[PDB]
Amino acid sequence: ICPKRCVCQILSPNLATLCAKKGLLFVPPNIDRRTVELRLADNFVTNIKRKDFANMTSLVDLTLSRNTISFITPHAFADLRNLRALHLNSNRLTKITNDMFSGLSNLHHLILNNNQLTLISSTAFDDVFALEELDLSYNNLETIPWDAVEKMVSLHTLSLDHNMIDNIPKGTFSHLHKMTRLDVTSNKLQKLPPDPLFQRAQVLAIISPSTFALSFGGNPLHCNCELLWLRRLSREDDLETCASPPLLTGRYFWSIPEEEFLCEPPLITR
Amino acid sequence: ICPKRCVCQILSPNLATLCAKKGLLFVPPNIDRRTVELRLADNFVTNIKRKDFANMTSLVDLTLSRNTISFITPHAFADLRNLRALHLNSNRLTKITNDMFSGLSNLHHLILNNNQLTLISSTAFDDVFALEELDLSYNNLETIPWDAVEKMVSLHTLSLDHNMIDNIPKGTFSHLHKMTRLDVTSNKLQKLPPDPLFQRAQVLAIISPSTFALSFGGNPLHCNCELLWLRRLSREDDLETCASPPLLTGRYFWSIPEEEFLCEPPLITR
Ligand SMILES: *[C@@H]1O[C@H](CO)[C@@H](O[C@@H]2O[C@H](CO)[C@@H](O)[C@H](O)[C@H]2NC(C)=O)[C@H](O)[C@H]1NC(C)=O
Ligand SMILES: *[C@@H]1O[C@H](CO)[C@@H](O[C@@H]2O[C@H](CO)[C@@H](O)[C@H](O)[C@H]2NC(C)=O)[C@H](O)[C@H]1NC(C)=O
Repeated sequence: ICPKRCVCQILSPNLATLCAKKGLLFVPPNIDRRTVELRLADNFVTNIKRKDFANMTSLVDLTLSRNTISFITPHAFADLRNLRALHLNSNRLTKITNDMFSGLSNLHHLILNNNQLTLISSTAFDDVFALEELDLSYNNLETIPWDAVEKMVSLHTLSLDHNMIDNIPKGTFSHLHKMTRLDVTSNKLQKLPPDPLFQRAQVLAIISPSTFALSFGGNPLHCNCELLWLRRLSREDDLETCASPPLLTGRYFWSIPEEEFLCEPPLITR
Repeated sequence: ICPKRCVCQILSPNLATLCAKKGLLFVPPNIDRRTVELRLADNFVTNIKRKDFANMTSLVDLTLSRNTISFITPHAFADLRNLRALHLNSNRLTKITNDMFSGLSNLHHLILNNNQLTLISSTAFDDVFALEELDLSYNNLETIPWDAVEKMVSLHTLSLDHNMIDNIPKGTFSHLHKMTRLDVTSNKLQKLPPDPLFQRAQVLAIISPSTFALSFGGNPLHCNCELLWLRRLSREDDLETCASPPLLTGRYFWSIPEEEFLCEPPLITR
């Protein structure tokens, strides 16, 4: 049942298959299909085939953390109907196809951090709409399918720090009431959309603790009146820095008074 | 002299310019050119220009660790004649041009780990021939200019783990007598060249400690008689794993007896 290297243990009624730190180069063939937890972390798997995780209906937690995974066969996660958590962090993934995460309705946690992700095809998140956590940190992403993200009502954590994200839609986080943490540090963002969740990121006074936590440091901010709503907020200085206008270039976001966040009236050239 | 954010300190006769964790987006303009140590680590610099480190002749240690650096202007390190240590780890670098590291004769330590390096043009290491440490770990490299490496006699540390290196020349490490550590873990190596330095990686008996330390785990080894020289060595099991022949696929490198490492005689087809 349990592969030679793996230490599969049994606790009624669940079956766990522990194959972490075993120097594996590929996913072991004879893993019991009625396994519930499967740890394949800290190995050297380079690619996944359909035959690996096929037929595993009872699987609820899969861990492929810290591998050399660069490609996974389309429809290899298709039969994981009861999977709730997937760890694909610290690999060599490049793209996110639609066939990759298909049928993962019960998926609540999806982790893709420390990968070299460049593109995420739309509708790739059209089956994981009911997740609660999404970690896409430390990637080469500049855009994500926000439309599929807007359909994630039960989402409470969105990790996006250390990417190259250009901008972010204004209509997002509208019905995402359960959101409690958003990290967009070290991205190439020019501005930020206003939202009541961000109003909930203050420390105010009785005294009150911040119930929402956002991070927007390390961004080429365009310090105009379109960010004035965020400057009016009362938050701790997180070393944020303006990049433009040239007069505000270099000075801290919180070191600049509200009367210096200005915009420019429209005029007609021809 | 010292930039607004930076904390430049003076100890006779050296001048250090400390600008770490200041939320910088670019290298500050007015850094004193007669600085000796310059810490720009933990910021958000995206690209380097010639005007940044130009004219800094007295600089002996430059630290650009953990930035968003993706491109550096050719001949931007040209005038760093007295530079001995360079830290470019944890960035977004892709390529290593010849103009990049030109004239760095006195460079003894070069660190490029945790970058997305794909290619290293030859002759890029034709000026750093007198270095002592080279960290190219955690990159997408498959080949490096070995010819330029062979001219590094005073080299004692070569970090190459977690890449995609295909193979490695047999004539290397010939005159590199000062070599004391080589890490080639998590690479796509099929085999390994024999070397007296590897004979110095044993624990033998009086009792003796290993004076050389090499690591070759996480590699698709081709367990034939061409690796039999390494199997005959007496070393600690580092979870190494064979990938071929198919009969030896999956079994540990050290769990296989020496009599099973076989090769195949030549025959003529036509
Ligand atoms: C997935 O499950 C099926 C059974 O549910 C496995 O067994 C058979 O697969 C062969 C294919 O060569 C079919 O001809 C049989 O009809 C299947 N059996 C039954 C009872 O339907 C199949 O091998 C499993 N596949 C993998 C990749 O594990
Ligand atoms: C590098 O050093 C030179 C001086 O060694 C700096 O000063 C002058 O640069 C201008 C260029 O517009 C020349 O016309 C002058 O002849 C230079 N002065 C001398 C005394 O030669 C130069 O600005 C420095 N460059 C940078 C980028 O810092």
